[PDB]
Amino acid sequence: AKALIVYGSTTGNTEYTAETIARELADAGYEVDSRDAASVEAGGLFEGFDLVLLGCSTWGDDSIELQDDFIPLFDSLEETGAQGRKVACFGCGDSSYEYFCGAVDAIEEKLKNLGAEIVQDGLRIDGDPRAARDDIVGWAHDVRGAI
Ligand SMILES: Cc1cc2nc3c(=O)[nH]c(=O)nc-3n(C[C@H](O)[C@H](O)[C@H](O)COP(=O)(O)O)c2cc1C
Repeated sequence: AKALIVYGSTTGNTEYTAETIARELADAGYEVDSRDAASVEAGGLFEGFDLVLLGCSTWGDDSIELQDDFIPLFDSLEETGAQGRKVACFGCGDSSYEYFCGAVDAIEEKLKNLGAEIVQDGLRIDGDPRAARDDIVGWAHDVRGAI
């Protein structure tokens, strides 16, 4: 299986998360391409991937704002080759804000209108993902099983 993992992380929580999902994947026999959104490009980004996992933190406080590095890609999802593509989304937040992990919400929806297949619902980590370590391992686990 060929997986793509793209992430936008500010204080590196979602990045740690991405790393955990990657190693879970890799340990299962998947080929894993892990990329910081800082550096990526949308034009056919997803082409040649059997699985695309999108990760992003939630900022904003009183409105939803996507992790900084992430926005540009988000603006361009219609150009990644998403349709028919099998995808899952993940991100860090804090349940204390009005819009808990609203960036996961946003991304999936856009994916969905694009014609992508959400094979599993989004992992919405509240707090330090080093403290949800298991959750992480388990969601990685169910995404494989739903492909
Ligand atoms: C000023 C600020 C605003 C935040 N706003 C939101 C928010 O609107 N929704 C939410 O789920 N979490 C929110 N959070 C918290 C985070 O997303 C949390 O810090 C996450 O662990 C950061 O991830 P990262 O390092 O990958 O970028 C905010 C954090 C700060 C400091």
